[PDB]
Amino acid sequence: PAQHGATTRLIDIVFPGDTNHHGTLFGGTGLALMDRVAFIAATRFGRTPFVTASCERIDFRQPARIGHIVEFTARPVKAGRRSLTVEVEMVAETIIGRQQHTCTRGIFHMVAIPEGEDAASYVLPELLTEETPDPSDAVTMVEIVFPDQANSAGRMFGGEAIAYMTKAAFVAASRYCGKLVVLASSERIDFARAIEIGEIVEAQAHVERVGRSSMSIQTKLWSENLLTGERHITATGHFTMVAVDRPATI
Amino acid sequence: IEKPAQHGATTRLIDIVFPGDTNHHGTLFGGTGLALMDRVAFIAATRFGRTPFVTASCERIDFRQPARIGHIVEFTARPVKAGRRSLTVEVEMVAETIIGRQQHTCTRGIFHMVAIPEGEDAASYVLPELLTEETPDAVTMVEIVFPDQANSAGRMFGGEAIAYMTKAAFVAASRYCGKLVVLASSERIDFARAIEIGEIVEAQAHVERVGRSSMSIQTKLWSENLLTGERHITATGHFTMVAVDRPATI
Amino acid sequence: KPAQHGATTRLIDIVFPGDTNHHGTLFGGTGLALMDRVAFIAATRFGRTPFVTASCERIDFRQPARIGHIVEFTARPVKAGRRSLTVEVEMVAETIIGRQQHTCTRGIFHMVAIPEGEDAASYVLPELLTEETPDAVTMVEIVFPDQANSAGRMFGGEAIAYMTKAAFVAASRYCGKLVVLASSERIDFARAIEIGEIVEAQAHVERVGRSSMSIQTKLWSENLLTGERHITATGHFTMVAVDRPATI
Ligand code: NA
Repeated sequence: PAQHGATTRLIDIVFPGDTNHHGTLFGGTGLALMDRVAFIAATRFGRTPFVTASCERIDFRQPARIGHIVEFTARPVKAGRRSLTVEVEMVAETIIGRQQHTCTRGIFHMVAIPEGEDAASYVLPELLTEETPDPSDAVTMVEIVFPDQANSAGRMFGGEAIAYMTKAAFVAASRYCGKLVVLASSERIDFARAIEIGEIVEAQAHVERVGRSSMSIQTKLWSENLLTGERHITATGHFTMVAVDRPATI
Repeated sequence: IEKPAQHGATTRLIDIVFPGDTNHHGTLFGGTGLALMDRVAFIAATRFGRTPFVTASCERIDFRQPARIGHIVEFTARPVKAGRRSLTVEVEMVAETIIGRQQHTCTRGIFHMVAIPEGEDAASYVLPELLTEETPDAVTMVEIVFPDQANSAGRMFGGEAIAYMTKAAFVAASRYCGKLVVLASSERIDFARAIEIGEIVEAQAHVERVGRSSMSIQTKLWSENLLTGERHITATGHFTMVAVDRPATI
Repeated sequence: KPAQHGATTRLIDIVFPGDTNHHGTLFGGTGLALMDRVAFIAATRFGRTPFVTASCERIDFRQPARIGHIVEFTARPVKAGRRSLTVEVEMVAETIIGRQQHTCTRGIFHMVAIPEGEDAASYVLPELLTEETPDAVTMVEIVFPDQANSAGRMFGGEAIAYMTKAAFVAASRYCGKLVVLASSERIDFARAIEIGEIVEAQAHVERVGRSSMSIQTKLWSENLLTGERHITATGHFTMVAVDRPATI
């Protein structure tokens, strides 16, 4: 059956004064991340392996050497038998002030390479229009599970799942206050199942309460099997974040 | 019939955050710091019960961010309680300044590992009994071998093993003089066996001799199979490190 | 096995101005690791078989000033037994601004072949012949697990990023200044690159504006054990010289 075009978001932080990350992210790494979220989008859509057949021309603007939360969004925009066109936007917002500094657009042509006994007959589903989704104040972000983050049993270290949750807590906090934030504490976190190597994590993070200088952020962590689509809630965490100038008023 | 009881050993994992590295600083005193706390817990657990472990849960943790200078950060883990399958591991994260060796932070975390045994005699697996260690009176760090450090034959690149020895050399030298140090030369290093992906490396580094500005450090590298416990000495190296302000009096 | 000429393999890494972590590791343990990695590549290309590092001769290091550097790691085989390969590695650091050579560390690596297969116990390394000295940047890197998907294929994004790195190297060497990416053209991929392979980038300056340069990059894959190469992609990147834009 036909499928609606979902938006997939992948978020990376460049900290103030990190010239290496800055220089690579507004550079080749920036490119790599655009392709990664393209890849994820495609795979979620067709539930089959994909490669990047081609990448359309891209214009880059380098912002000022400040710090940024950088969001990569992907949407499938056209779909053949095996060619998927994916549109990717790269938006950088200052950590301090939340000013949009870049807005690069790329177009990726993914191609499905199906495996299995019935692969001679794989097609992509009819693409239909993405529904305008009633906005959340909640950050929803994905990332792939990398071999370095997994043990030899193929399982993501929970510490590495925790760190992703914290990343999401940093994003939501910082977006809320318009300032740099720092982790002050994290509550008990229980894991319902272990996360596997062939999966994406999805973190959802939003501000629960606001003190004078701190917030409390809830994060929910899901895993999703790329090829099958199987999702499970994995963990819920609560982090306390403090706004900084030295602590500041939120 | 009955696994013999085991003394709770302390496992140490050490990471350097260099002066002015705002990205590492911001992640380490943050989510990455979490992830490392988990990793050293995971090693400790695995050494104890010689079986696969997962993280079932993580108790609340409080964090304090030190000044943006440079730090040697040590993550120690002890098992503190042991059921049939539950292992409680206590982790301490301590950051000392590279310049001056002043303790700036001291966060404690409690990790609840659970064994997931594999094999025919899986259903019958019990954890050993835990005795307390005897608190004893030269640096000793472990780290896991990551896929990115290994070739397609599953063997760690010797270069990567050398780097780890150098990291240990830096830790010892720097602790000794209380200043930042740099590598000046390394001596012939011969490798007795190749290190494999499912193993941890263990470095032991201490100061051999002290010049006016310089210092010699011997490092010994071991590998240890996480599940079996098989250890072998792998390499011995000698690095010269120089104290720096530009060269300084050690 | 017929005799083989000793090729030079080059691996390049950039340390940006002000990156004290990379600086502190690269002029240190990481530098070491890279010298070994390129040695390993050279060996594997020569003998087309698995290799380990049996030993590493003494190395002297000099720390340059905390500025930024393009760092080049070159490896040549220099002696070849039945199973022992001696590889010579040079680590040269040039300033990004000004292109001054600041370091020049030499290392000697003893690789040993560990052949696999049916006629394994009978494997000898092919004979070593000296290459003629050759008359544009070529660089190789291994494809790491983290750059590949669960099907064993390098992400095309990761391929692109390598090409961009090569573009940066060529541009920056050309103008003697720091450069930044301004745009990339359409890039088409001929085949997917696999985990057990190296990528090889060739990059050179095509045309020069006042502040811009356009760089062509060609990407190849090579199977380490078989030697099978294929052209993978060709890209065109525009780079801009910087002080804020500057005169090339
Ligand atoms: Na990695």
